[PDB]
Amino acid sequence: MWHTHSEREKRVSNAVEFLLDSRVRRTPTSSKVHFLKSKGLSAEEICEAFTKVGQPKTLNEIKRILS
Ligand SMILES: O=C(O)c1cccc2ccsc12
Repeated sequence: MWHTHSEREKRVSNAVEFLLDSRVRRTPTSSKVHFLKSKGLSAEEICEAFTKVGQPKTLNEIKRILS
């Protein structure tokens, strides 16, 4: 029993709040991407979150930060 979809959108929703934090917004992209990876988001979920806050990032640029 996985509940794959619910845990995915919980991670993204928490990520959106994080990325909207007024202090977090003024930190570099690499710092935010590493933070979200440490909370269990995949690169694809990190990409979804950046689009949802209106600062879209490419999948490759996220993967390149994390590789
Ligand atoms: O899913 C990730 O977080 C991820 C991160 C970095 C590289 C690659 C390549 C395939 S997935 C992935």
